[PDB]
Amino acid sequence: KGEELFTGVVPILVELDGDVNGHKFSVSGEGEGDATYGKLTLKFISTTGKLPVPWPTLVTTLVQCFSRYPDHMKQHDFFKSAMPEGYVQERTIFFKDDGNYKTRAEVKFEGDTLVNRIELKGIDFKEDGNILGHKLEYNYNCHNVYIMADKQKNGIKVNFKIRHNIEDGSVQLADHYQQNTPIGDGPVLLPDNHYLCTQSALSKDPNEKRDHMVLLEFVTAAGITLGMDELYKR
Ligand SMILES: [Ca+2]
Repeated sequence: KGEELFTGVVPILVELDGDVNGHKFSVSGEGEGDATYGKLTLKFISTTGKLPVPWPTLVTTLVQCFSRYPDHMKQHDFFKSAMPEGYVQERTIFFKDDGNYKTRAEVKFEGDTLVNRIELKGIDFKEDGNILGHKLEYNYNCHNVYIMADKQKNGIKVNFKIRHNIEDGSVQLADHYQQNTPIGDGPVLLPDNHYLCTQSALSKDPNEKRDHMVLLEFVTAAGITLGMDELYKR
């Protein structure tokens, strides 16, 4: 029944409170999502100062309920099934040869708006590493987000790696260890193993004079085989 909430365009609000090596910051975001296309469009602004980490490192932290699940995979969409009461999404993110983020978020409907509220804490970053040295290019790659059921927690375990392009031509890897658990007592869908295929585009708004990020994302689920009846259907 949660998926019925996503048949059209849904407004989104994102609120992040962060602390990285003691640098405190907050981010606010707004836009909309259209799960029929797996599409998200959002604008984020840094409320206080220049963001103390590079914008691309926050993309994953800043609503996988907007992924497009093809028809034959609808029974494996945990994210929508938990709505409207929502889910808790927690991550540890390990930046290779650098620090880590730990995040806890609640994703739920607040009226007709899908809201992602996050607390982020980062530690052990190197003052002249790629993160605190702001050596990441302002762009974003395509990824595979691997999802498995976690029966003990009535939720999911999610693991993937992000590749951040570095201005010297190298790559900064960020390994993501994620878990999601429903907030409500209602039944959820616990999926077979599968993955999301992602693509994100980062851009800027010349009229926005605050430090900011404009994001366009498309995400489709995959990794569950079509049955022969579906493959050969007329
Ligand atoms: Ca910069």
